[PDB]
Amino acid sequence: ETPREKLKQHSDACKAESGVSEESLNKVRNREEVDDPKLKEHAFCILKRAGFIDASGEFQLDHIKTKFKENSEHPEKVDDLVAKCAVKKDTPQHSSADFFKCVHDNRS
Repeated sequence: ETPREKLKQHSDACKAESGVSEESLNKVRNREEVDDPKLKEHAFCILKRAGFIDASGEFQLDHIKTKFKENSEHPEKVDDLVAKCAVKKDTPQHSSADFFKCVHDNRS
């Protein structure tokens, strides 16, 4: 009668292709360079569940800005970072990674 992580939960099929296994994501912490597919792929799986972008490819900064605002201790650059980092690309899963990347290595 123990709750198994498998079966339930989401991203069940996101682990198939997006099998980054938190490998490439780790390298993101370091300001060097990263270009992994599973990274951008997996991220898109979270963007949808997060309630940011819709399955029909549609950015929603009105919700992103709010989320990035609360719990941050530095509300002021998010607004610009959102619109600036929310570059509408040819695909949603693409721009998705940009949202979970641009607002991290904003030093250089």
